Amino acid sequence: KLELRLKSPVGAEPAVYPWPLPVYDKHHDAAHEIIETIRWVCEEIPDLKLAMENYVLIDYDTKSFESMQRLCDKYNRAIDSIHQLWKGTTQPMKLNTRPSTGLLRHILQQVYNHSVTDPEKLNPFSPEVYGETSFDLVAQMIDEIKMTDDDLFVDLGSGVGQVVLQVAAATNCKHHYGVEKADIPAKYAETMDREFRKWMKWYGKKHAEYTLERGDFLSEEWRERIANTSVIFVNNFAFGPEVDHQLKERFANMKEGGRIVSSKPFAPLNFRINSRNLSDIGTIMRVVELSPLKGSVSWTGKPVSYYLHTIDRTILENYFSSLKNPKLREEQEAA
Ligand SMILES: CC(C)N(CCCNC(=O)Nc1ccc(C(C)(C)C)cc1)C[C@H]1O[C@@H](n2cc(Br)c3c(N)ncnc32)[C@H](O)[C@@H]1O
Ligand SMILES: [Br-]
Ligand code: NA
Repeated sequence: KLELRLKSPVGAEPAVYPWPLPVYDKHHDAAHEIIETIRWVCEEIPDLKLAMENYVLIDYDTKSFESMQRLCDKYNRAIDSIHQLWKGTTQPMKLNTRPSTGLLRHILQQVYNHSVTDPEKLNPFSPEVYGETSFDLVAQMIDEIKMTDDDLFVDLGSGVGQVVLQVAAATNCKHHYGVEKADIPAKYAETMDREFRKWMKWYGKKHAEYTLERGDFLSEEWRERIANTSVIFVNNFAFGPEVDHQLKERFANMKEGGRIVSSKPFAPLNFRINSRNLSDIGTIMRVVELSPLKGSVSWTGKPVSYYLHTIDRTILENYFSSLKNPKLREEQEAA
């Protein structure tokens, strides 16, 4: 029983792949995962990138065991020489840093490869195109929504957990949670979780704390939890009006400066407060459309945008102050 092995850049147990190399889905197989892993490790380590004939990496026979073993051996010899080099005066690769965005894309693709066996049991973008689509949206969102160790992040309806893992690897939040109700994605999420931790260690990279849970985010337990969350991500684009209504109710108890990022806005972008809409959620949040994923369209055929809501109760304060003022009250009461 033949196999291929890649040594970890930081001395974790090596990655082992049986020959013939597994096919993961229609566009992902182990051969190209191995090639990409080497390519990414080379990005981590200048010296490795120096030893490898980089353009030759594409001119390997992925169907030949000898050709692929030649590639792995070459990589492994070079890793050994790098570990020796670190024992000398040369300072080793800094440990427990966060992965670059490019590396993180590869790691999550790799985790998804080893975890999700049936993509068809899953339902703007599907999890199989995550790397080329949602990942970029999430990365853009991470860059725009600055988060600190005072934040708690929750992904409402977290599926197989991709968003949670991406955000946990990339930010400083105290904790990251994902909640998923359906058993198929929740089950896969357990594997996604184990694989992520394994692969993150394999590359020597750090992530913040996270928990992927089974549960219903509309439950009474989640009522209090949503209220104590400072950053919510929710892909609500296809949610019904009753679900969206229930979420608005839950968001209404969030603290000032709390933020919600969604694929469908929970309030109008140009909400203007008056006597008929006083109890509506637009009274207590700013809503802006964030920059789209340039050069990518949804299954709807349209560029995918995302909406940021910020809890801000001064909107309501200003409305009430104005009502006290007879000048402004007349100026408002002109319909
Ligand atoms: C459709 C979505 C809600 N989910 C996508 C899964 C992967 N997560 C994800 O994609 N998150 C995310 C993506 C992008 C963004 C931005 C930044 C681009 C806005 C933010 C978050 C679908 C999942 O939601 C679950 N779901 C549906 C309801 Br209804 C529900 C519920 N009540 N409780 C728990 N889970 C629930 C279902 O079981 C299902 O698995
Ligand atoms: Br529901
Ligand atoms: Na080189």
